[PDB]
Amino acid sequence: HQAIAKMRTMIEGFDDISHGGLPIGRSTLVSGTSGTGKTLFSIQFLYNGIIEFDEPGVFVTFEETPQDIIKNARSFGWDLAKLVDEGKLFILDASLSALIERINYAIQKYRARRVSIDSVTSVFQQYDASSVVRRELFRLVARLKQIGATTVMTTERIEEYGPIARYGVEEFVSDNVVILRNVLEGERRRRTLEILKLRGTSHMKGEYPFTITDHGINIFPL
Amino acid sequence: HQAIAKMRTMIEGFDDISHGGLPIGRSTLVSGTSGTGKTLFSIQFLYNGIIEFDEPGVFVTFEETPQDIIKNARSFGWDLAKLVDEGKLFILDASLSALIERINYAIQKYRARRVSIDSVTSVFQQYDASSVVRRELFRLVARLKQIGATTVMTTERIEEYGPIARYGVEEFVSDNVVILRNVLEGERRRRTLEILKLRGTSHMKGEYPFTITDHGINIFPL
Amino acid sequence: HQAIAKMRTMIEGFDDISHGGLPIGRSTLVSGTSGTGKTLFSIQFLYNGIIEFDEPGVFVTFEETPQDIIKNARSFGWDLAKLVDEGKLFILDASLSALIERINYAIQKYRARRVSIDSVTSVFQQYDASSVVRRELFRLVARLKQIGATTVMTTERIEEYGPIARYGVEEFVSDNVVILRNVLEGERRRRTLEILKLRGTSHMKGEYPFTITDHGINIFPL
Amino acid sequence: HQAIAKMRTMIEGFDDISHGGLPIGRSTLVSGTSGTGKTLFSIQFLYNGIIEFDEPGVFVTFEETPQDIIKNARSFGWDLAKLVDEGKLFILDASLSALIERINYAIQKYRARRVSIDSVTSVFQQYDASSVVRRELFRLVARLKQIGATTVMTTERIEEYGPIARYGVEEFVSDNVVILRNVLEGERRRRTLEILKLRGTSHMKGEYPFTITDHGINIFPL
Amino acid sequence: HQAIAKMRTMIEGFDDISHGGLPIGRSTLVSGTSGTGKTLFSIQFLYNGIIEFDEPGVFVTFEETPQDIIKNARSFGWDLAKLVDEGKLFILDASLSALIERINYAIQKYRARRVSIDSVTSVFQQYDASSVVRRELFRLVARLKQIGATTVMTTERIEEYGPIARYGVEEFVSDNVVILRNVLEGERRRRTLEILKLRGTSHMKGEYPFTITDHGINIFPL
Amino acid sequence: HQAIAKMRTMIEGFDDISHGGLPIGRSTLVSGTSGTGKTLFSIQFLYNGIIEFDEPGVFVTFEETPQDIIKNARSFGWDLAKLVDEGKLFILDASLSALIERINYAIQKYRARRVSIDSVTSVFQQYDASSVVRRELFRLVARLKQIGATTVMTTERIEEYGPIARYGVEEFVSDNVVILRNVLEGERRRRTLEILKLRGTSHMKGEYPFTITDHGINIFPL
Ligand SMILES: Nc1ncnc2c1ncn2[C@@H]1O[C@H](COP(=O)(O)OP(=O)(O)OP(=O)(O)O)[C@@H](O)[C@H]1O
Ligand SMILES: Nc1ncnc2c1ncn2[C@@H]1O[C@H](COP(=O)(O)OP(=O)(O)OP(=O)(O)O)[C@@H](O)[C@H]1O
Ligand SMILES: Nc1ncnc2c1ncn2[C@@H]1O[C@H](COP(=O)(O)OP(=O)(O)OP(=O)(O)O)[C@@H](O)[C@H]1O
Ligand SMILES: Nc1ncnc2c1ncn2[C@@H]1O[C@H](COP(=O)(O)OP(=O)(O)OP(=O)(O)O)[C@@H](O)[C@H]1O
Ligand SMILES: Nc1ncnc2c1ncn2[C@@H]1O[C@H](COP(=O)(O)OP(=O)(O)OP(=O)(O)O)[C@@H](O)[C@H]1O
Ligand SMILES: Nc1ncnc2c1ncn2[C@@H]1O[C@H](COP(=O)(O)OP(=O)(O)OP(=O)(O)O)[C@@H](O)[C@H]1O
Ligand SMILES: [Mg+2]
Ligand SMILES: [Mg+2]
Ligand SMILES: [Mg+2]
Ligand SMILES: [Mg+2]
Ligand SMILES: [Mg+2]
Ligand SMILES: [Mg+2]
Repeated sequence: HQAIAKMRTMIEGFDDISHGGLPIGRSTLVSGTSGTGKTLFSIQFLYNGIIEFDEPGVFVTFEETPQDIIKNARSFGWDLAKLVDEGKLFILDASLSALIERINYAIQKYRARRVSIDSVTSVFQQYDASSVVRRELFRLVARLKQIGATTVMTTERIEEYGPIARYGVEEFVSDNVVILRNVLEGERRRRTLEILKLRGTSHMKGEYPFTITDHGINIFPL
Repeated sequence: HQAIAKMRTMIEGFDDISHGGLPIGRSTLVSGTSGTGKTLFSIQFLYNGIIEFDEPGVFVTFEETPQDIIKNARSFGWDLAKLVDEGKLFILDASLSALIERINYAIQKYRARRVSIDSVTSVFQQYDASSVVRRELFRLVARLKQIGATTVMTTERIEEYGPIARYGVEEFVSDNVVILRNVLEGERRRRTLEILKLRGTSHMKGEYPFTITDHGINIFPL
Repeated sequence: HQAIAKMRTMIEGFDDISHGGLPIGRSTLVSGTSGTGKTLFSIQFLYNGIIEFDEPGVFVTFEETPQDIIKNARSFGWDLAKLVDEGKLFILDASLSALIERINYAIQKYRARRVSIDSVTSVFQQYDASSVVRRELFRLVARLKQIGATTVMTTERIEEYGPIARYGVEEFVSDNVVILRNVLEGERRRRTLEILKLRGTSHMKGEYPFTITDHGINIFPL
Repeated sequence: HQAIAKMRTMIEGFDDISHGGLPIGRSTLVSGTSGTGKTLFSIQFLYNGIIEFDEPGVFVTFEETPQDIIKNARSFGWDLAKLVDEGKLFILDASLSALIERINYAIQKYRARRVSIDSVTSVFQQYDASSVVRRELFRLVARLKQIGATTVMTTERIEEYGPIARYGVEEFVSDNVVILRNVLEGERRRRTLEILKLRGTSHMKGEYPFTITDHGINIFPL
Repeated sequence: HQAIAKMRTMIEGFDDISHGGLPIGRSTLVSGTSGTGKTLFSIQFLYNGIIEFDEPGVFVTFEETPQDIIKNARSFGWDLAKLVDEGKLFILDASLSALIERINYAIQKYRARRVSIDSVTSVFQQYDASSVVRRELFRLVARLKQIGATTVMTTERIEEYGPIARYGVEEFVSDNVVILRNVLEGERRRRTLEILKLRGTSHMKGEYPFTITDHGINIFPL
Repeated sequence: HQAIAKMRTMIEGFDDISHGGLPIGRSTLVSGTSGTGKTLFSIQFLYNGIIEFDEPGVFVTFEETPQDIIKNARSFGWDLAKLVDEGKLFILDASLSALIERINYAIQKYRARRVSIDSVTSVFQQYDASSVVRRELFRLVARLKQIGATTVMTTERIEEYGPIARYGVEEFVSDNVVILRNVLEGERRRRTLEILKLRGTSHMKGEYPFTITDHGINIFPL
């Protein structure tokens, strides 16, 4: 009566609203506007995995250099430089088949099953039509599932209440969709987290407030 | 005073609001946003048919592999692998004339009159103009009606309250239209099912709540 | 002080709100979203004419086969097969000059003055620009007026409260415009009928509810 | 302190809200959706002029034949056929320089200073860019002013509360702009008339109700 | 603590809300929909300057002939023909480098430092991209500032509450922006004047009502 | 637990809501509509730096000449001419690699670590696609970070509540985003300042009123 296994992301409150955490072997799409916490979410997923379960991670980035990410993480107190030196964490700088080959090579070398992709929207900006975007996204998700590494891919969206992704096709390809919203009402911004869908497993429905503190993302499972 | 015959879908509450179930020999278009339950609807239609009436089914999929669908079904407790091995269910992996020929060949081989199409939107993404989309959709619906197999085709739409399909032409070709809506109000999502039209037979008018539980879709015929 | 003659459509309540029925020799444009009753309106116009005034009719269809229309009509109790066999009704299957020639040939052969066109939108989908759409629509309307047969042409529109037709030019060519709206409010759908204009004769202003029952369209002239 | 002369249109109530009627020698743009009364306005202007001041008129039409206009006018009791036979009224059927030459020739032949243009939007549909539309409209208005005949040109607009014309450039070329609106509120339509501007003379500001009765347009100058 | 000099426009109430009038040597962009008073504003600026300070002016027009402008001005009681004959006012008929050369030649010949441009939108209609529009507008503004003549350039906008100009780039090039709005509420139109910005000097913030009377524009500095 | 250093902008109240001021070595994007205070913000940043910390600055401008900026600054009482003569301030007139080379040359020559860019939107207007805009913006930001000079780049946006930049990609490239809004409500304009994000450091959330007085921008840290 159950055939889905989940690995805990160890993010405070996210496992409660995801009913066990992120499913193992499936690629999640985390979408939100600028300043919501996509990069922080993808960094904290890998960092918590490495700290708790001793499971290494690979963080592929396109819009940032590794040093900037390390400084932003040390802002929270996470010494990612020590993890990179010890080999428990890998950071890949690519700034599509070659990217998948490099990710697979890193996964095999570091014996890591956890992947975070900071910006696939920047990669898809090169392509023109949304059909090609869907094809490339499906190819990447299929390769990630074949490898067997749980992946958190973050994409950018324009409007707080509108299409889940700018192209509008990301929501219909990824197995799991998580949405971060920075809603501006009454001249004040509020952060909300929503689990749009989880193919093959139950999850909470609605939006729940969360705060980006000095220790990382903290979701309130009200 | 009546010349329309209907086969029960055995979905809890859907037959009550459809006034006898899905008409026999006509192709339905089930449209909704991501995470509403189109794939689950198409899977449950075939599974309930096979279990109750011993009527085999063919499930043609484009955006997923058969193994993923089997795992997602086993999440509900449906052992689709046993049905596939016994021959009471067929799953087709195509990832347009060749597709119709393959569907007809499967129908003839398995002596099955029930077809589910998980994503024709992905197929239509290749075409550019909406006129070509209408032509291909009409060709597929005509072939399905000529074969005589009741079909449930699922398409993707962007906005909860907007065009029935992304191209806007699907609603005017399919004989029957069913709409699943995932409405986000008050930072909470609500699932609703609507029967937009049934060419040649009566149906309930409006939208009715439904829930995706661990046993499948359950519609409340209030 | 009057130079306009009208033939009664015999639709329950439509003659009351049209102040005498559809004008003779002019082509009406019946526009509405999917599931509103355009095809049923065009079928009932011809059927009521044949039954009451013994005036034969021609029903030209593009998106459907004659057999499907006959079955949908028999759902209401209308034995259109008997009328077709007796010659009192003709059904034309075209699935633009050749179409007009065929319609004129059918009109001359069957001595019928009543024409219904189920989908000119599908024909206009081939053309690209709205100017060509306007030119073709004007040509068809002029030919219909020259023939002298009262015509009911049905077109498709996307939004309940928006452009009268998808191209936006149909309203400015046809002499008479009738609008069927399927308004979704409070998670319930309501059917309304409106007479946008009647060139050269008075009509009621506003929208009136109507219901599609088992006997056909029934408008309430409140 | 005044250098503008006005000719009364004799339309009931329009002269009161226009403060003396339509200015002499300037071309008006009457814009409204379908079924508002543009064609009736242009016909009644010429008919009232001919009846009262014995000043002949020229009515150039593109979307209709003269016979249809004559029948629609006789619906109100206006025997335009007698006026055409007597030479007090001319009707031109053109279905851009040649059009202006023909209008000037008719004006010279019939010694008439009053012109109505039923559809310049249909003519402008041939052109692609709005700059060409503006150029052609300015050329026509300049030619009409050089001839010295008061002109009422009617154009089509899509939305009740939106751009004054479909192209959006008509309002900035014509000296005078009149807007007819058919507002649908509470499932009921209401007719309103507005004078957007009169270059060089004062006018009432706002919108006033008007009714199309069996005698013609009747505006209430509240 | 101050390095900006202003010349009074002598328009009733505009100097109060502009805190000293239009800055000397800078080009203003006056934007509004049709019928708001852009042409009247540009005419009254020059006329008041000539009458009060004996400072001649140049009025360059594109959408109108000089005679029409003279008649519209005489509607208010302004005998612009006498001023043109005396040489205290020049009217230029151009219906982009040649235009600037002609304006400079007129400025040098008539020893005038005041320029009004009635329609640069019509000139920019020839260009396709908004980048070229920005380049040409910047070139014209730079030439006007180099000449040293205070200029009032009027542009056309479509929506009452939307982009300041149709192209959306005029607001970011001109040093000073004034907006005239004709707001339609409650079936009544209200005229409002706003000073969007004044580069290098203070101004009132908000919108103030104004009326176009028989003596010209009159702003209420509430 | 902290690896981010900040240099105070000395703007009244901005350091309080930014929690220490602008981060050192990162490029900020200040976005707002016309008349909000982007140019004044970029000028005041450099001027306050030079006055307080004796840290020279470079102001690169595209839409204005240096003399106009000097006059607008002297409107506030800032004698930028004296600073330019003394060498404590440099103003660059460029009216993309050559621009970066010139900025680096100025930085090296004047031993200044502070840069303000008045209009990169005008530069990006030359490019067509938003992908090229993103690439050029990322290149410029990377070069600025490599140089090590704190930069304030100002971009233009159309709608008060809409995309952060006109292209919609600026918000996802710059490390820090500040938004100035000129909200028109009740026929009155209100100025608000918001810090959308600060990569790697905390900041206040919401919008706070600010006023452009005769001494410069003054933000109220309520
Ligand atoms: N130490 C911290 N304390 C609090 N908030 C922090 C801290 N460090 C970073 N942030 C938050 O990080 C946010 C922006 O950084 P983040 O990495 O989340 O960006 P993002 O949403 O992924 O951006 P993008 O869309 O450009 O990829 C800011 O809103 C800020 O509040
Ligand atoms: N065992 C389960 N219990 C409850 N809900 C489940 C279960 N398995 C799946 N779901 C539901 O399935 C939904 C998504 O899966 P589903 O197959 O319905 O997608 P879909 O709407 O067809 O997607 P797409 O638009 O990508 O084709 C989630 O919202 C989740 O709630
Ligand atoms: N026997 C019946 N009793 C009640 N309603 C019926 C019956 N037969 C058909 N209908 C109605 O017919 C509607 C759809 O069929 P119809 O022929 O009116 O479509 P349509 O609006 O012309 O479609 P399209 O836009 O695709 O041309 C349904 O909403 C259904 O309620
Ligand atoms: N005798 C009449 N009594 C009342 N109303 C009439 C009469 N004759 C015509 N009408 C009115 O004429 C209107 C449509 O005809 P009209 O000539 O005004 O069209 P229009 O607005 O110019 O159309 P288009 O946009 O297609 O050019 C209808 O709304 C109808 O009410
Ligand atoms: N003597 C007058 N008394 C009152 N109002 C007048 C008078 N003369 C002209 N007007 C006003 O002039 C307005 C239109 O003329 P105006 O020159 O202001 O047009 P505009 O806004 O510049 O037009 P466009 O956008 O076509 O350039 C009308 O709304 C009218 O009220
Ligand atoms: N001395 C001053 N006192 C008050 N406000 C001033 C003063 N000088 C300039 N301003 C303000 O400057 C604003 C416009 O100048 P500013 O340099 O801020 O433009 P901006 O927003 O950068 O423009 P753009 O979008 O064209 O680049 C006006 O709204 C005005 O109120
Ligand atoms: Mg980020
Ligand atoms: Mg699915
Ligand atoms: Mg139909
Ligand atoms: Mg008309
Ligand atoms: Mg004007
Ligand atoms: Mg500025």
